[PDB]
Amino acid sequence: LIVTQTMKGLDIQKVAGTWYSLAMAASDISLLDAQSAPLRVYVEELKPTPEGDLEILLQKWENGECAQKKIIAEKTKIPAVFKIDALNENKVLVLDTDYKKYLLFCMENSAEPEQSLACQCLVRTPEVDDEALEKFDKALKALPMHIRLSFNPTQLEEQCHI
Ligand SMILES: CCCCCCCCCCCCC(=O)O
Repeated sequence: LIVTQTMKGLDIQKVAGTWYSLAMAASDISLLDAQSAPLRVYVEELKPTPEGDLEILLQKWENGECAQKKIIAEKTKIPAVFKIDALNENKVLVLDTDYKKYLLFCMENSAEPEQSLACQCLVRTPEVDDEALEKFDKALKALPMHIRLSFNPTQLEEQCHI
């Protein structure tokens, strides 16, 4: 348990649709440094299921090309927290959203012990939302982040933010 900011009263159905990964930050440089870095992922679309699971469409750079991926984040007993099925358990936490402009989320490694953490500022449009980025930075000020990336509008409209 490293992230202790969650969205109270989250309605997961309302996060459906298009998003842009405006900014990303990680606990370890190596998680985001290279274009093929493991957590360098660009969100395309969130697709909540009727049962309240979260299907994620995203792009990731793999083997000299921008590849599409579909991920399922299963719900928990906590509305703001989901689990991605992988070799080691990976929790997704929604920190904060207004549904209509921005959503802040982190994903963390369950046990390391120190553990890895990547967070993103998502926005609905290919625009630099300074207010959303302020909420992102304020949310991260406590967290032990060592790399931060942000994208311009031109980049946001390209596959893998080229
Ligand atoms: C509420 C928004 C949640 C978005 C979560 C995105 C999770 C991405 C997980 C990375 C997996 C890496 C891979 O496909 O190789």
